[PDB]
Amino acid sequence: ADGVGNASGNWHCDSTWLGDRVITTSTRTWALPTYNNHLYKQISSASTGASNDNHYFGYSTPWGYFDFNRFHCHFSPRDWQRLINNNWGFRPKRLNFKLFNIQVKEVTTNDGVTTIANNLTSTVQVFSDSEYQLPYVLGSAHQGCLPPFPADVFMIPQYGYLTLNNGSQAVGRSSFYCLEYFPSQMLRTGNNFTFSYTFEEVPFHSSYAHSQSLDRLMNPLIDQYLYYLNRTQNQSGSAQNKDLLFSRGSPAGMSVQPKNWLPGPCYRQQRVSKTKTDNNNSNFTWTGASKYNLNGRESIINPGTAMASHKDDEDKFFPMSGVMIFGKESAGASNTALDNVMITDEEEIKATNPVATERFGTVAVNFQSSSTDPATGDVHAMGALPGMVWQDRDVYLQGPIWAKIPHTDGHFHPSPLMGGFGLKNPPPQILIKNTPVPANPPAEFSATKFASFITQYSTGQVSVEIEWELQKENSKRWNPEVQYTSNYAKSANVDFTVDNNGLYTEPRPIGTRYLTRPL
Amino acid sequence: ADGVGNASGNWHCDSTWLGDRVITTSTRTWALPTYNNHLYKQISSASTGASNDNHYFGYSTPWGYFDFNRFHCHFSPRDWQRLINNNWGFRPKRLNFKLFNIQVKEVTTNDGVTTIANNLTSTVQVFSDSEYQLPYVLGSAHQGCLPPFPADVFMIPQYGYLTLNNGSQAVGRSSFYCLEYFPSQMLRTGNNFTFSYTFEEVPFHSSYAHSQSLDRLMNPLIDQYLYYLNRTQNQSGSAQNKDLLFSRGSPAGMSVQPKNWLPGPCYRQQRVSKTKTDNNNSNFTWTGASKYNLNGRESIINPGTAMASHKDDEDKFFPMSGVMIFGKESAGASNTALDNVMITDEEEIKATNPVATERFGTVAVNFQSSSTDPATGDVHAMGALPGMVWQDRDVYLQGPIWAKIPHTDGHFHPSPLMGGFGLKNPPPQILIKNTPVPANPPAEFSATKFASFITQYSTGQVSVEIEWELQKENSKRWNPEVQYTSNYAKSANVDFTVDNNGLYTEPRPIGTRYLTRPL
Amino acid sequence: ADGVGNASGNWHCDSTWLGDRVITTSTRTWALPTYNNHLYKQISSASTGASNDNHYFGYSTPWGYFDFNRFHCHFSPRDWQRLINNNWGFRPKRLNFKLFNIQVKEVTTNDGVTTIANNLTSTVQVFSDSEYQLPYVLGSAHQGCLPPFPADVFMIPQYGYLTLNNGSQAVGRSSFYCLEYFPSQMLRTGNNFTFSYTFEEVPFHSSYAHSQSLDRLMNPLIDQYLYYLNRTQNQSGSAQNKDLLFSRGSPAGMSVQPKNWLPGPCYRQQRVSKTKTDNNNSNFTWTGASKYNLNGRESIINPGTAMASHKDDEDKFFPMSGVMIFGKESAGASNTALDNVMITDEEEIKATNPVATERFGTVAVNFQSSSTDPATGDVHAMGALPGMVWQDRDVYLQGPIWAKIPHTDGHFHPSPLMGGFGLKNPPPQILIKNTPVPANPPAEFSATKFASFITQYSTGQVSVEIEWELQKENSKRWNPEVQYTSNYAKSANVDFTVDNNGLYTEPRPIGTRYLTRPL
Repeated sequence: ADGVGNASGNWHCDSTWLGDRVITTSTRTWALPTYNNHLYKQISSASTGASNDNHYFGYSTPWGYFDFNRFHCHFSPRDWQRLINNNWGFRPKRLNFKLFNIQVKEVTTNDGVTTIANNLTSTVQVFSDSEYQLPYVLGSAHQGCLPPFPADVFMIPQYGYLTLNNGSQAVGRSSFYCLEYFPSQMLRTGNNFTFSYTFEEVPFHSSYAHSQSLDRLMNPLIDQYLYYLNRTQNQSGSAQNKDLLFSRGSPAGMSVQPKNWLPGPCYRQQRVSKTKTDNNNSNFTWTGASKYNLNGRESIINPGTAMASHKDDEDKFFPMSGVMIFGKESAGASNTALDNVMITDEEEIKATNPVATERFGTVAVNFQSSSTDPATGDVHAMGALPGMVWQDRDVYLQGPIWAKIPHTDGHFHPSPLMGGFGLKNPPPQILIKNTPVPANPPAEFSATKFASFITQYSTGQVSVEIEWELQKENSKRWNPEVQYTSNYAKSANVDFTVDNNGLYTEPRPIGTRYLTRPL
Repeated sequence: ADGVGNASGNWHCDSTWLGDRVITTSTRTWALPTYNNHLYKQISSASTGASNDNHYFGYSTPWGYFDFNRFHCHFSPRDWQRLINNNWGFRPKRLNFKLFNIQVKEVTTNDGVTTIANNLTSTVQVFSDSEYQLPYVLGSAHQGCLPPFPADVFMIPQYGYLTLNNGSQAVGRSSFYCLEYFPSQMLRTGNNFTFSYTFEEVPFHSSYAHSQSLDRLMNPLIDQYLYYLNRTQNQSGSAQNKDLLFSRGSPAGMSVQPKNWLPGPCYRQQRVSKTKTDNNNSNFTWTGASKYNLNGRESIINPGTAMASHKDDEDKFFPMSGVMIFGKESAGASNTALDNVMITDEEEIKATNPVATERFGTVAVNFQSSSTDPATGDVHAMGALPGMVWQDRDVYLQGPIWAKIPHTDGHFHPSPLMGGFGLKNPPPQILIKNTPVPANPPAEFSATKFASFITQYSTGQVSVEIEWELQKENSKRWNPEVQYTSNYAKSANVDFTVDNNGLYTEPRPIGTRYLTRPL
Repeated sequence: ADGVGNASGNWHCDSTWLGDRVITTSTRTWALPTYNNHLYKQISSASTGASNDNHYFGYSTPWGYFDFNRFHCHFSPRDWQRLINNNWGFRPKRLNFKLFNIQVKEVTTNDGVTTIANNLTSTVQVFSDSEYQLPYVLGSAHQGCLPPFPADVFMIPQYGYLTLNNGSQAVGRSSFYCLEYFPSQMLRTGNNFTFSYTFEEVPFHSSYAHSQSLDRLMNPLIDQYLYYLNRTQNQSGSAQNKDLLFSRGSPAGMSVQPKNWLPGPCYRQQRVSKTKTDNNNSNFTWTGASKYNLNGRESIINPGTAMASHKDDEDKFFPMSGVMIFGKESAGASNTALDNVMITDEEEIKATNPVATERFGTVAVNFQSSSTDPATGDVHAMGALPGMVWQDRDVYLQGPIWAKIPHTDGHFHPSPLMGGFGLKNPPPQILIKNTPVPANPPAEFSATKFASFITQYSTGQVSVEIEWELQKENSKRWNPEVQYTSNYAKSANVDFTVDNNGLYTEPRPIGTRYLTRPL
């Protein structure tokens, strides 16, 4: 508790590298409006003309929420470079969150003159949902996270959620949540808020590419002792006669050579070229999409199973729904051109992972015999097989960090498909609201609910501190690695900087996979 | 004591279920106007054209008061479900009350421009009447309680009271009370108010229905050893001759079988159908009403004696003044249609209790003989008889909790007829007022009372914490119980939720009686 | 635990009088059949042609139960004489119950030859319902109690119960109980069963009559200082003129003399003569009955409110449903003659209690004036008034001892109307069943329930020990009391004895009220 004239916190944006730990700290200044005029609202797809696939039922809330779940909320571009060039992995360890220097301001409008003044006795309400009792809205990759650039002031997003829906209607099993029915701390201008959080144990994200591929793991100099069936008919000179001929795995035959392992799972997606003229002329984004069917309602699979974006020298192709796509600062919200988006490239994992736009392989579909020819078929979707190995999708400086693992009877490899760390108990949602301040009530009692309030909003600073654990690179590789680097040549701007108007931009996605490891 | 910039309390709305206890906590935000321009006023029915039955004399007060006496002030609908499905009873134990985050605001009007500003040095006055020295206005089911929905802001009702009246005049025995003549705490914006209260020992409210009825308590398989007079004339074949014939109680005769107990008291009320066309065409609500006569002044008995609302398969009928009726949010104040009200149904107690619209029974009114026929008459009102047992009226989620037992020489079963817990020493009245702030006085002294004040009002948060004791269900019943449930089918809205405009509604009354017990 | 050849208990029938305590002990030999072929059965009034007043729904059970609730189960006639001649009151204190010397016997029938043999390995199951979790069937005055005469062997009655019914159907709130879903002790022929019970604190039953009446409590020698209005018109000689004349209460005026107390409650019943020729010629037992209305279903009130059976020298009259009637051993079950029943006489309580067949009194029904004559009306049913005093119904040697007070929100004077001690926690029901013994199963498995059993039954001894507390007679009365006595004259039989065929009979009811007390 502080008075009116004492600051309740200090600005801390820093990055500290010690041993196998790096600690990031970021401070931003925020602004919180009143949402929904202090009301909870039933929201629905009703009377929107929505397709069956787009129906929803839910509620909008008066509350806002803090979202720091993206990597540029924490690492600067230089810091991200230090991470990805020097480290085979990393994971989050613990978390510290602070709200301070609260200012609540009332807004008065007379004629066209808006006047803003301090309201020193008003409060804001803050609580974290530590027991995960609310619908968890983080991890859907929503905008409204802390800005990448520390000098930018950001608006706090409005909290809302969805429940079970049949069309645009609800079901008796649908849940409604009042956030005023949790406890929350109330803060005047001298108060501050804090809590800490510990990440559970998670695997290090793999920041590296394999320097080998699954099918190349053999000694190139040595034969095997295993035999395979090489030929079902002998050549002779006269005519082809049925025969059974066997060869042992040799270096000339690496493709037919027996192996211990299989590539990872595959769900095939449509291939689309970054050159317009190569693609079919039609709108196939929905009709040609890889989709799943849930309760008679289709949803595009995206980004889907972790798969290589393209094979060698096909770099102009990308999976239609299968890659993370970031917008530039010049991108519009809908139907923006290719030059305004940044399409990530998952190419590093083609060592262990199927290419996203190709079949997993071929299977025998029949019994051959002297009468009937052997037939095969393509496998476009392949589930887990014993012996499969795969890499998870890479993360990105502007991509998400964690997702909440759904609470369910069963999981298979619960790594979030957009990338990052799947968490049973993720960092909790932090909810904030301006406390309603009634206007002058009438002189005689009325039992009707107050609709009349003093217009106000709030602003302050927020700090997030995350400790990260590093996995060091042990390699015996003789030759130099690939590194992320900035271009040394001259240019009009510097990457990851403001322009002459003050607009901070991010030139490109930066993944984590540069250093190499044997497979 | 806190400064201007420090919050004096935190938001707490919660429900905690531990063992046989549940603790409810609710926080609301309130607004307090100035009432009566800081004046006490004699109020009366004079010059209102009131009927003799409606005359009154009393006083209106500058003070407001807090009323939390309803069950939805405390239990959420889900919490109410947990209570009524799992428990045979419950009672209040202790109470905690807090006022905090006080803001006093002054209102200035120039032309049509209303300006609101903080007045940091103004106070509000608060006291609880712990010794019950004021007329106790709680327990009359007045509106102005804490809203059911925690996000709603409510206006504080004005305190007033009545005293003895002869017509519209007073009597020398009538009392006037100045509330400034109690001690009270004065609160600036940094101050807060609290007190705690302990409920006295009261019976658990019975939340259950009997799985037996009084007249069915016998073994259906076995005869009695008691005889009753079965016939006063023998059949023979020729003609009816006077005779005295006796039978012992058997299973075929359960209605004539001797018993130990009587149904509870009865005061009959007029039956009215929920279908208009069944009712008589006339306005009988006053002329056909069950009424009591007090000092030459009639008052409708309502809801009156606890009685079953209807008998089997008569559900369309209800006692005219004999049921609790709640309004929907669409109900007007006067002469609203049936679809805007919710009529409770007391049907569960027909096991031990007379039906409200029927006679208690029949009595012999004469001496029979060979000359004179035996005559009976109907008993429409029956007072307490030794051997009577009865159930009290049920409570409801939106109904009242307690009433103050009048302080009198005698009582009979002092359970409040609207339902809930009769208390000798109820939760005290909590009175609040904005302290008058004179405007600029004249430059020369005048002994005349100030009529000129700075217009202001106040707002803050209020917390109520009640600990409830639970009585667990011990049943050996084999088959499943009736439970309160929400409908599983789809619908446009969810019960007990806000709509798309933010309006919270309660779809229906919810009583407590679901689980069963043997009689 | 005993073997086959050792007795598990001894015969104890005794009565011990020590100080203010008397301890009764009674042993009987019992026989338990298999009921319902080991089945639970839904039972109903359906397809019985029952009147609406007689409908029921319930279950019959395979179990039997022990019922000792009658006074001759405990006191011999001589012991009952000692009690009622020497004591102003008495109440039960504690209880001891034992089952022992169990013999289970299997019955085999070939042709017309029934053969009975010991089955040494069969069991019986016994449990007491201590938590009152079953419908309590004791206290309905059912036959099947221990016989009055210790040498008589009695059959154990079948347990059954009723639940809520709408007509002959059930309601979702109706309860079904499986008695195999309680724990129970299993007893082979060497095992025995016991438990003890403590009565709660209850008032002494009043065994005495008042030697005064309420209206005679004054000093016959002395005037009062209170005045009453004696005459509203003066006599003069010429004509009757309006006047107000007042007299003070004197001994000549005992009827008009102010008093402190009122007689007890009254619910009037029809008067019927023990001489046929006096009664009306019609069957009025149902149509002229005092009845209560419960859930649209009529039940005769019987015996009803405790009231004097007749006034002075009207002994030939009795209340139609208002007295306890016992059958002689020669009585049939239905429509037996007056000479086969024994009608009790409640005459002793006419000191404080209204006569059952007469009005409670008269009330003013109007406002008199010079124009309109004063009018009165008869009060045939009167509930509790402040200042009423009354006596409870007397008990009888062959009448019931206790009843279970229904578990309800409210009671008024919860004394059982058939007489005896109302108990919140009565002596528990003791349930007994022969354990099913399958016959030879088929040689191939079937999942169908066994319908085929070895026919058997059981027999043993039961002991009940009750300690009674006595209230001694303190009287200063000079002259001899009325006493219960046997007739000294010669006769063909002795009262309360067996006849030459071995049949034990009880000549008459014996109440408790002989000694006197001032009022």
